[PDB]
Amino acid sequence: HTAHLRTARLELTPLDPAADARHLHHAYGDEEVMRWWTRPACADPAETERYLTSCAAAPGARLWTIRAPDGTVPGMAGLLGGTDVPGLTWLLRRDSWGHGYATEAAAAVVGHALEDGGLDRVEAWIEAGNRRSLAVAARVGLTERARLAQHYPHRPGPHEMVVLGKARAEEPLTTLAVITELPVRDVAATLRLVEAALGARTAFAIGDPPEFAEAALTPWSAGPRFRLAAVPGPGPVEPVRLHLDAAGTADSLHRRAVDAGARVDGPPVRRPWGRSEFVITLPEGHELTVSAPV
Amino acid sequence: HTAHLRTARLELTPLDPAADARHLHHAYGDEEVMRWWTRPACADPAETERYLTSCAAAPGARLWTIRAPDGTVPGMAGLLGGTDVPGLTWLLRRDSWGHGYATEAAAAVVGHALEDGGLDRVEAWIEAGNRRSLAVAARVGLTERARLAQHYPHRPGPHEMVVLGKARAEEPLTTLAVITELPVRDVAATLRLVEAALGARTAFAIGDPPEFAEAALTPWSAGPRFRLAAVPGPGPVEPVRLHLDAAGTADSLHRRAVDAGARVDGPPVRRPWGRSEFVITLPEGHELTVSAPV
Ligand SMILES: CC(C)(COP(=O)(O)OP(=O)(O)OC[C@H]1O[C@@H](n2cnc3c(N)ncnc32)[C@H](O)[C@@H]1OP(=O)(O)O)[C@@H](O)C(=O)NCCC(=O)NCCS
Repeated sequence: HTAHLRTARLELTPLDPAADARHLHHAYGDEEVMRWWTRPACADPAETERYLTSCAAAPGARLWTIRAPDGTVPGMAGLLGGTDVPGLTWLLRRDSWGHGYATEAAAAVVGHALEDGGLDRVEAWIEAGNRRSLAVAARVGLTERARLAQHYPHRPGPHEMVVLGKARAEEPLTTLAVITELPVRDVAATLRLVEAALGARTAFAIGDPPEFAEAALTPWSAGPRFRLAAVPGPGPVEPVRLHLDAAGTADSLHRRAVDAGARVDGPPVRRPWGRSEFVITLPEGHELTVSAPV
Repeated sequence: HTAHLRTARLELTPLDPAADARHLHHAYGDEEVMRWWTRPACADPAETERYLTSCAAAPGARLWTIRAPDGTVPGMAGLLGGTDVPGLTWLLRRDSWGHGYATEAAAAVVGHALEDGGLDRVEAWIEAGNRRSLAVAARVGLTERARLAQHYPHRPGPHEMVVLGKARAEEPLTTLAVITELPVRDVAATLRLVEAALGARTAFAIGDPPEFAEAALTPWSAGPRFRLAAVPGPGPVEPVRLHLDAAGTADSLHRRAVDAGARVDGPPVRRPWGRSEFVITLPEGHELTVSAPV
């Protein structure tokens, strides 16, 4: 990793923790600049230096330092290591905001990444409230692809992350969603359960009473959801297993399910892969496991 | 129906096809304005009148005509009927663009719809390319909630629809994904099939051959996917029913499945609800029905 990236007004030089740390500290040391970061602002240029090293260390991590015409070092931008599908970062010091640097830099990294960089696509996870970042990602050409929940140990609670992406390959055929059907005796009754326990809603319902319905797990369209189909009187129903990635605290999600009178596992159990989970079992046997960051 | 909306500079009067059609035809009859529309530009004011009447007829439809101070009718805006999740529209005549009318009207409709409209949320499905429309939705406070694929009869092929929405209040406990598990005999075998027929990819595996894996239906960190689990007992497995909302042409998706040697119930059959579908059956019974706009 020694690729030098040249833009209209910037020069991206391979990040060298040792010499750059001093400059990059007006960024990582700034609490206002680190508000959306995965960790608290570094206390001193030394801390910044070590962290920049672990970051640079990561497998496949190729970070660059940004140098402006005036000879300033606006900040850093590059690809994160340990993602499988190429990650993306950047951060500037306040004094260097609103100059279209981030967008110019990020664009250099992504264009390079897809160009003679050896990558078919790139990602960028940005928090929901990070307007600044989302805007840059948009300017660069990264479009939303999914959403996930995460939790930073320094933060009091979890948060939603936006997975934006861009590919040199415009995959034509692709799947937008997967709606799984659950055989149930009383669709209506189920719908009432699901709405209460999981905060779902009836996207639609055929039959009076319902014979086949769809429970939307979000108040929008084209979101997570599963269908319900009424089962033929007698005869057991082989359980269906669903994994629900939810937003919010497992405690709240659990409190809701219980208060909704649903058949729950027991309190959420902290799983090794860093996710708290608990299971909801429907009368028919079906098991809906609910997992959150915390 | 009634309701008259007043803004800073505009007056939104309940749409009256008969009276307004003449004016609104400067929009509906213009090919450049009608670019991103669900149907071609209207041939004449009469056609525009007819269309406006059906639109007005739609269940729950509440449209408004936009009148400017200078006594002109820049265009129209309002709420779409029979959409389940409150819909939204708007359009202006070419010579009325770039005046902030759309944003003003739209803002009024939304503002009215959430407070005094007795509605909880509102949506706006805009095409990826429609930059001007996306900007309006933005200025109004509509944020991306999803994406879907659609096809307009007059169009040669399908397109990507962005789903933006706004709520008087958001729900914390929401689900971001639903991963369903499929009991299979040979996880490795299934994965090879799925990868071929559904262009999937193994997000991860557990074993050699894996006894538990996850097939991501997209090349991104998050998104549509299901888990495979090696069935223990050497007995029969009750099939699971999965519905996949695909992007692209049904023909293509079909060709790919067949060429991947997958068990297809037959070519794509046009379903009444405007969706082309065919079914893929996994050796263990599981039926994955694939549906695309066309
Ligand atoms: C409906 C729509 C997209 C209007 O475009 P628009 O006129 O640019 O939207 P506005 O009416 O909010 O105009 C905003 C522009 O006018 C400017 N403007 C001028 N005077 C203004 C004022 N007093 N207040 C606010 N903005 C003003 C804005 O700054 C902005 O300039 P810019 O976008 O060029 O940088 C229009 O282009 C259209 O008819 N599109 C086709 C119909 C369609 O596809 N609809 C989608 C179905 S949901």
